[PDB]
Amino acid sequence: LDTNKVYEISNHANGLYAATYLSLDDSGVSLMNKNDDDIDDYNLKWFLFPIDDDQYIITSYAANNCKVWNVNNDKINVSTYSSTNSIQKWQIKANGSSYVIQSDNGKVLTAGTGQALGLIRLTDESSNNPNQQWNLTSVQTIQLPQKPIIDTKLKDYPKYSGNIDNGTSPQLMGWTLVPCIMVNDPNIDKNTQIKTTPYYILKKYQYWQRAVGSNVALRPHEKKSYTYEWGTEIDQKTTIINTLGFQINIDSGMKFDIPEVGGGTDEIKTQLNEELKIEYSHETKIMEKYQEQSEIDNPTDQSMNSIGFLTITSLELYRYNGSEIRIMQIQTSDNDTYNVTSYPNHQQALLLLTNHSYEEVEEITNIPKSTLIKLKKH
Repeated sequence: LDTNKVYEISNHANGLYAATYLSLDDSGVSLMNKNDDDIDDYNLKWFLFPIDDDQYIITSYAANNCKVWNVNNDKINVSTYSSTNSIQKWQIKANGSSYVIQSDNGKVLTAGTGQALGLIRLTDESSNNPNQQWNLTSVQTIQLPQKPIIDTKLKDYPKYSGNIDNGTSPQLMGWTLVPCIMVNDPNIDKNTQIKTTPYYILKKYQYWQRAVGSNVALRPHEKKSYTYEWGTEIDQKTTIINTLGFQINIDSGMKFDIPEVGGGTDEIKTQLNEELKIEYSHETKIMEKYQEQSEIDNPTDQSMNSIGFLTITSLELYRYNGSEIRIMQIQTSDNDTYNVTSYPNHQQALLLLTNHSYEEVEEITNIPKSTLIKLKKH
C-alpha cells in the first residue's frame, strides 16, 4: 500500500469506521458511524508506516499522542510504539475489493455483530466473513522528500604533493526515510511531528580525514613507534541510541538497543542495512575512543614524513519540513580503513617500479636509485 497517506478504515459488512476517543490517550479502538452525534470526539485518521518483511505499523494520526494499534487479549487499543513489541505489527492483505488486516499473532481484525455491533476484535480468519473485510479510504496524501544522487565509490585518500590535504569531502553513500514514530525528537510534539515531518531523512556520509597522532617525522634508517586515535568522541547514549535506538560498535557495525525513551528502529534494520549500507555488528563492544599502536619503518638514507588517514562515517538525521533540520549526528572512524602515506612517497615509488625503470622512477619521485633498490629490498 502507499504509506504517505492518511487513511480512514471502514468495515465491509457494517460500514462503520475504526476510531479512538480523542481525549483519552490510551483509547481502545472501536467502530463508529461517521454521522454519529459525537463523531467529532473521535479520531478516524490512521497513518501506515512500513517496516521490514512487508508489514506495517498503524498510527493514530495526530491523535492519542500518535500511539499505534496494539493488541491485548484480542482487543485493540493504541499504545506507545515499541520496536520490540510484536503485537503492534500488521499485515494488510488484498482480498478482492477489500482487505484483511492481520495481526502478527495470526488473527485478523473482525467486526462484532448484534449485541457486539460497534466492537472490533481479533479472531481466527474464516473462509468468507464479510465482517473480516476492510476498506481503506485516502483522505490526505503527503508528498515525500525526493532521494538525491547517491555515490557508490569513495574517493582515494589524499597523497603528498611535500604538502597534503587533511581529508576529502563528504560523499553521500546512503539515504533512507525513517518513520517519525521511530524517532525520539524531544524538541517537537508528536502530533505536530506526524503532520509536518512524518518521515525523517537519515543520511550516511563517508570521507577521509587525517588520523590524530599519525603525522610522524623520521630520520634516515630508523623505525619509529607511534599511536593514532580512532573510534568516536561522540557520546552515543545522547545521540544515536536515544534518538534512533541503535549504536555503532567497535566493528563499525550497528547494534540495536532498547532506548531510554522512544520505540527505536529494530523493525527497519533490514532497510537500514540495505539503504545505508551499514553492516550488522559482529562484536559486543560499543565504539568508544581508541589508540592503535603502530610503527613506521624508514630503511633509507634520506629523511621521511608520514601521515595516516581513516574513513570517517557520519550518520545524520533530519526533520523534513520543506527543508532539512538536523536533530542528530555522529561521526565514527574505522581502524580497518587506516592507510598511511609518505613523503618522499616510497609506496608510490615501489608501485612505479612495476612498469618503469629505475632511472624513470628516480626522475618521477626524486628518490635516488640506491634508495629505490634498498626500498625493494624490504
